[PDB]
Amino acid sequence: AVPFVEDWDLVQTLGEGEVQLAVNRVTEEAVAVKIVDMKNIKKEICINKMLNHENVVKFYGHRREGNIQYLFLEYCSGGELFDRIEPDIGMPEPDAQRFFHQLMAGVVYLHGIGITHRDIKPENLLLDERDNLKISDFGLATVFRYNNRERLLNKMCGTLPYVAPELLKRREFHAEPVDVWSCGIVLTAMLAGELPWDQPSDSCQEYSDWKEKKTYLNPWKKIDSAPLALLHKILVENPSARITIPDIKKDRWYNKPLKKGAKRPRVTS
Ligand SMILES: NCCCc1cc2c(-c3cccc(O)c3)c[nH]c(=O)c2c2cc(-c3cn[nH]c3)ccc12
Repeated sequence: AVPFVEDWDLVQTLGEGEVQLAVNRVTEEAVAVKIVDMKNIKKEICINKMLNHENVVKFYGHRREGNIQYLFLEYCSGGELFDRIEPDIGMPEPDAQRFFHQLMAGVVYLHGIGITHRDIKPENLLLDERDNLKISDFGLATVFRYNNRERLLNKMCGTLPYVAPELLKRREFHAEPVDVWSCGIVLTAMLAGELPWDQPSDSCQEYSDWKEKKTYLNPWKKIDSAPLALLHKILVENPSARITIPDIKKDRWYNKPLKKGAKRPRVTS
């Protein structure tokens, strides 16, 4: 129709190791472009095409163009949740709770369509212009439920400080409790500004201390009673005993009023 509308200028590197910010030549609309020097990606695309939720990074499409693939996704101008966490401090409890509510909404959605993310951590949780959290990076994601039949997972996948202990100790495991566990580690990080262990193994002193309930120690001592009681229910070694999302939604801290709305209208007299 209108000429030039399909043209995008790549104006800035968002992340690399690449993701570029693309701006439409005509409309100035912004999108994030992931550029892969194809020489998993097909899985990330196939999974993204299935996704449509306010707390999940929107997928717009892809272009093959030889061997270099282009993935067009929602631009999230607030950046990574990771950058909102102050080292050794965390963030205000009300903000952590709101981000945690949004994270649970995104995860409930994914699990509802039979998808597990498998790599939930603050680097993969993006923020839009209004600080709305959006789960990103579906490169390690997989279908754990198909035709109403659950498939148990067995592949080692994720990021050590965030992985559930059963992934290190058992040959097979249910997908859902693994994502619940990593959300508990993200919550800990938001409230203490530190990760509690390098990995959840008995050989790891910090992990043993947690299982012994030594909450007078570091990251736990910085966390208030209410959210700490929720963490005691999420970071449970046995995944069959671990709290499920429907029960997280019933938790006292989860439902505690703490945070005011965005705030915008203000004039007196
Ligand atoms: N783990 C983060 C990696 C880097 C990364 C990926 C993405 C993807 C995106 C695109 C394709 C695949 C994918 O996994 C994520 C989609 N949308 C983004 O906005 C975005 C992004 C935005 C910022 C930023 C810094 N200031 N303001 C925004 C920084 C790093 C980013």
